[PDB]
Amino acid sequence: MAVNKNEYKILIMLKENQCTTELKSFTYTKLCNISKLSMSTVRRSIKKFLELQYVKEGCKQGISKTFYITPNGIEKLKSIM
Repeated sequence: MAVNKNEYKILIMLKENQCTTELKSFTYTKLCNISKLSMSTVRRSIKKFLELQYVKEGCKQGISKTFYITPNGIEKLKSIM
C-alpha cells in the first residue's frame, strides 16, 4: 500500500520540501533539479497526476503555465508521514 517511488517521486519532493498549497504553483524546471529526473519525465508525471487530482494548473499570460498541489494529495502524504 506504500506509493510507488519512481513516479510518486515528484509528490515526495514537495512532501518534505513544503511546496504543498494551492496559492503556490511549482514550475517544471525547478522540479527538474530537486527531483533528480529530466524535464520530459516531470512533464509526463504531472500529466498523469491531473487524473489523480493531486496537481492542478495555472494560466499563461505571457509567462508559461505552472501547477499547484491540492489538499487531496497532502492527505496521501499524511498516510506516510
